[PDB]
Amino acid sequence: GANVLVLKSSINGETSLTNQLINEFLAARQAAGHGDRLTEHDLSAMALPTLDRPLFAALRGAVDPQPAIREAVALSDQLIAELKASDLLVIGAPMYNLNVPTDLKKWFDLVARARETFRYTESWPQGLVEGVRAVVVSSRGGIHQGETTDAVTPYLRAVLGLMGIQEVEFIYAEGLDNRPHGRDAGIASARAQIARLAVQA
Amino acid sequence: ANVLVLKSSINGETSLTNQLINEFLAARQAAGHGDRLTEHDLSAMALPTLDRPLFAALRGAVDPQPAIREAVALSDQLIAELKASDLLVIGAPMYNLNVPTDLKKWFDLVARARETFRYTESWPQGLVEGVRAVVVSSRGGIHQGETTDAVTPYLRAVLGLMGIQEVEFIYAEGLDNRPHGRDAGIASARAQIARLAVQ
Ligand SMILES: Cc1cc2nc3c(=O)[nH]c(=O)nc-3n(C[C@H](O)[C@H](O)[C@H](O)COP(=O)(O)O)c2cc1C
Ligand SMILES: Cc1cc2nc3c(=O)[nH]c(=O)nc-3n(C[C@H](O)[C@H](O)[C@H](O)COP(=O)(O)O)c2cc1C
Ligand SMILES: CSc1cccc(Nc2c3cccc-3[nH]c3ccccc23)c1
Ligand SMILES: CSc1cccc(Nc2c3cccc-3[nH]c3ccccc23)c1
Repeated sequence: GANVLVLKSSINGETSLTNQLINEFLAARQAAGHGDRLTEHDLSAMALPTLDRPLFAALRGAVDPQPAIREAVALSDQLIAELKASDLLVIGAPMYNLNVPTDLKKWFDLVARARETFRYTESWPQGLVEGVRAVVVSSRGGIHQGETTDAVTPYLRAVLGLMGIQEVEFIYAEGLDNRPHGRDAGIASARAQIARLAVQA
Repeated sequence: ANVLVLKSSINGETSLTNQLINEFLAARQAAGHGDRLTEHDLSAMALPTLDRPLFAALRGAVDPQPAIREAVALSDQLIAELKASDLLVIGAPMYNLNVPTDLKKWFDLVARARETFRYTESWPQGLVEGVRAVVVSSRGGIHQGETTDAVTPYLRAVLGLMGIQEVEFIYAEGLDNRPHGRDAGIASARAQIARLAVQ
């Protein structure tokens, strides 16, 4: 089977379209014969710490006695270990205010750590996450795919690429603010992309 | 001018974007602009993360319940400050190919339907007028004009949403290449600051 790490960042809980389409993508993989081993985080419910001065110092190797900082460092180590153990990373990244949801960005700020998931100080750029590919589910109220207003796509390609995750496929559901038919059209397009992506290992 | 200054670095007194912001504002005073400053260190303000109950209150779908009232009043305050300004100066160093979390948390409190933008039948319409922006963005690597710069299009798009179409950037890049890269990027930013402050 595959070790699949699933990140849900929507604030709309069990009514989330990105969480629905993630669940459909995982069901489609099961139907295509992948017996996945899921590690799932609802980042919206996890109250991840924000990166601040003391946490940044501690993640780079400073010894910080402070107990909140010691367990934010342990949380960073756990999240990085899950990432490196996975074969497939599935990310819910609906567009909120031209960016990803804050809880997804807080996950990246805990896993994107020099000497843990990348190196920036060597003669050439080096990712340290190997054998991991990503599928991003990104719904939007408006239409943005291939437009200058889509910073989400290049942001996720660049931060995943920093860590060595070069293979990133997107499931887009756009124009969802045009209800009901724009939303139906966008979900139909997403479901056709799910069908095409579900067979690959 | 009424200048709204947002600092988002986590590097405290060693922050390069906070230093370059201070140098930009001082260059304006040297050029004879008598600016009135409103300054927020967003890293010290513990802004709330946008979650379902806050979003419901900010969109006006529900009255704010007691524990959220403060966050709604903060949103209204930050938006009033923005609409009262002529010039918005933003510290946005690149952290993990994005802006710092505290800057994003500011945008999630001010980018608000019926307050800074309005739904139309096609594209959303900005409600903030008379505001131009200057963004100070330092980077360890070199990203300007490259597909790895998502910070620049993100900021142009969320500022553009609210009606802020005039956005100038001050870049200090290649700072992880020391000693020459850091000195070279800061000298480039200072030359950009001097060109901008005289306007
Ligand atoms: C806080 C917030 C901000 C949003 N900002 C944008 C935006 O900048 N552009 C856009 O096209 N849609 C925007 N939308 C619409 C969402 O992208 C769209 O509804 C999406 O399908 C929501 O996904 P979810 O149900 O998984 O949360 C926003 C929605 C929310 C809740
Ligand atoms: C948490 C963190 C993450 C960073 N990520 C990046 C990165 O993605 N790309 C880059 O070129 N530099 C990166 N850097 C380097 C900063 O962009 C650079 O040091 C900048 O000048 C810091 O600005 P400041 O001192 O105002 O906080 C990062 C630095 C920090 C502290
Ligand atoms: C989230 S903890 C952490 C620990 C160590 C490093 C980083 N990020 C950095 C970069 C990522 C791309 C280029 C970078 N250049 C840097 C220069 C100075 C300080 C940090 C970084 C983050
Ligand atoms: C941070 S409070 C807030 C209140 C109201 C609206 C928003 N943002 C939205 C957009 C901004 C660009 C296009 C958008 N489409 C949306 C569709 C549904 C719900 C919200 C939005 C945010």
